[PDB]
Amino acid sequence: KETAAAAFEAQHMDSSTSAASSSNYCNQMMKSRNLTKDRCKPVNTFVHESLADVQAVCSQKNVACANGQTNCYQSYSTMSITDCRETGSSKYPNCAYKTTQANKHIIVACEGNPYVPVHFDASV
Ligand SMILES: O=c1ccn([C@@H]2O[C@H](CO)[C@@H](OP(=O)(O)O)[C@H]2O)c(=O)[nH]1
Repeated sequence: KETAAAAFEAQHMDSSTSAASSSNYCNQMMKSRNLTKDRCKPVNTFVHESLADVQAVCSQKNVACANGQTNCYQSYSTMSITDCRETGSSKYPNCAYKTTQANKHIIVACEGNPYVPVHFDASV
């Protein structure tokens, strides 16, 4: 019942911090955002930039999405991000993640009017 656009913001936006605090950042955020409520979501990326800068990517470099579609865009410059990936020992409901902070380019799929990001394809 929540729009695709709204769903992108809730899963991937984190403008409150400039970067991952500690090795426990992922464990905390995946819970806070309700991502481990019914199962352990396996993979998720959080972006530490302003909403305006992330939305502007839909006007940058056009590339192909992993599924063959052509509505994906790559950011001109690198951004501060945090990758979260579930560990091998992890079993619902005791969800655990590995936290990896870095500076990379992001790739998102865009749609609508206005044309904003609706999916997170990958980081480069
Ligand atoms: O680098 C990646 C790859 C996938 N995902 C996540 O994994 C899902 C696909 O399996 C993506 O769905 P969504 O685009 O609809 O949000 C995204 O949430 C990330 O967060 N980062």
